[PDB]
Amino acid sequence: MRSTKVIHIVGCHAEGEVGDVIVGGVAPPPGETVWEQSRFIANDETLRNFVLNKPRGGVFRHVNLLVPPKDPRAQMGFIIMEPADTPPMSGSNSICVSTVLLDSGIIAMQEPVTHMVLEAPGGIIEVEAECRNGKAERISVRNVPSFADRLDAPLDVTGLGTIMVDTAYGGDSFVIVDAAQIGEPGQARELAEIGVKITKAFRHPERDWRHISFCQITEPVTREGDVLTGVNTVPTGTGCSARMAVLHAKGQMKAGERFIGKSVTEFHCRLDKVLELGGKPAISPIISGRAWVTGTSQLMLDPSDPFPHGY
Amino acid sequence: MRSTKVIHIVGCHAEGEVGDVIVGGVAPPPGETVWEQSRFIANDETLRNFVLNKPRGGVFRHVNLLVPPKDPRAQMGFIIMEPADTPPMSGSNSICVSTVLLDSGIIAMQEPVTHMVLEAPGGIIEVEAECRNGKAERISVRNVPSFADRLDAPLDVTGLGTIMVDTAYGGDSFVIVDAAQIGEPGQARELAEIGVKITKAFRHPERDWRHISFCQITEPVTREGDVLTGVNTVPTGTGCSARMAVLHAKGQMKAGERFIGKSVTEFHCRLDKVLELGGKPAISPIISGRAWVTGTSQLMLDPSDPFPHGY
Repeated sequence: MRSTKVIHIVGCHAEGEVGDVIVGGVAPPPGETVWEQSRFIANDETLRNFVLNKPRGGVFRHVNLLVPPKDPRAQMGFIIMEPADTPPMSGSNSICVSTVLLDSGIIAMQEPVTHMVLEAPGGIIEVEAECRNGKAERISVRNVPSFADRLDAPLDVTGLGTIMVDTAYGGDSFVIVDAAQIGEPGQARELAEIGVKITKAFRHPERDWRHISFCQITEPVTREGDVLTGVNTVPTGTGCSARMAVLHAKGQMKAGERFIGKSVTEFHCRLDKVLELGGKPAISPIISGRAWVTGTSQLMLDPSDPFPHGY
Repeated sequence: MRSTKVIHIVGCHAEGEVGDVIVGGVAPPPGETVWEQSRFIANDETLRNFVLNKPRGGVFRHVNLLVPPKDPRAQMGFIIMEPADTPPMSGSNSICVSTVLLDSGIIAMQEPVTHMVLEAPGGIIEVEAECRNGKAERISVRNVPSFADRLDAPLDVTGLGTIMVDTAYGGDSFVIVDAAQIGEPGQARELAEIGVKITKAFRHPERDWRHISFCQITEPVTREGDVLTGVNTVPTGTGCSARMAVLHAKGQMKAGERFIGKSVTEFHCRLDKVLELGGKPAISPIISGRAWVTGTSQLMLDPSDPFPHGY
């Protein structure tokens, strides 16, 4: 057998969502900052198609790439590569990357707790690992500053009638819409989404992010004390960080309140504090979850293989 | 099974000398420069013992670690880890690292030739790969500036009698001595070295290096035109650049002349140019050799294993 390249990946999933990590074989992308590097990865597409697409990885698969830190205070940097795009920050993946680091030995595992400082495309992230018996049990990450752009704003949907929605950002751009004003959601999702880029034009005060990536159809959230449980659906991960930003923009969640995202295993998260971002209110999310490694692999490519990018 | 860490290595030998390369699992050592990083690797010892020592790697094994470049003009940096020490530059290994990069796909392979700029502990190195049919056939590296410290200097050897020797540096510190003034060698080797560290006390005008690493016993060299063929024993690659430096400090070799080192697969060399360094003359070695990849591996370490550093 012959290959034109070899990447070594350590498989890892967090509460179900796959978040494979590339530990070697791939040179750090060009760019002076991590942000730009992720961009390159998104434009080039060569790397994401090789690992994401088949016959190497079925649909709905994630794979994160470790890159040399570009920020003084950061032990390691990485880029999230979702089957759809390369977001500036992902919850489910910032969890896998945190886990692989510890379970693979790249970072020194301190018990019963170990503190890391990773650097995603969107910005630096604090991480608190709960390691026990040589294994990161639970990972708690301080996501980047999240916020809600528009709130209760009309939306001319060519679908049917007019409904009000809210746009937020908790690692990625979302457009939250109560399934009430909706009455297959996949179809109506693609619709409500595109419409938002048109009528509402999103903007991030610290990154060249200029669009609404997805739409999540939510349902009324219940309260059990300080723990709000919501059965929202586009997956989860950065989904909640965004919703909490809105939930906090409507007085439905105060600082110090823990939000529990639906069980895609229930993704935990808490509103650590409130911060002012780009002349606007923002929350400091605390996503937390459990990730297990699934193995290791070395992907290759035969030069005569008709699917160099994969079908 | 359980492990406390995982390093992914791609096996590679150059003309026989093993030069395995670590592509992932290992975080870049602490230090503002590559030089200092290699040092750390040498002091810490934790990494070199894990990979070099058994039961993971028999004696006489080399393993190079790829590290994020610290020099603007360098696609990749690495540290050489020899079973004895961590030299500032190694020929046989600068060849394997060059090869792995291309054959593993870390670097874009251009045919029929591809130019890289690697960064070893001692300094930047130009590399010219002869790639054909998706495989680096031959690797030509422009070693760091080599030179000869002392020439024909007395040496009080407690062994027997007094002999004259010469000290040089071509990636590492050596003390060349004609087997004529010797009349086994391995035993009287480390013996003549200590003497050099005493009577001749080495110094490199750019690196912390200040001692004689090894000793090579040589005999007269033959000539067949412009190609000098000679026998040497001490580590033949980095030994050449040291030799030529002396052969050049004695008139026994001129710029543009090729030097073929004994086949310990004869390691080729050429004295590209003559430059100045630290106030004294020096040569610009051009090592050449062929390398292949032996495969890939992921080393591990059970916590209950009584040999964490290997015996």
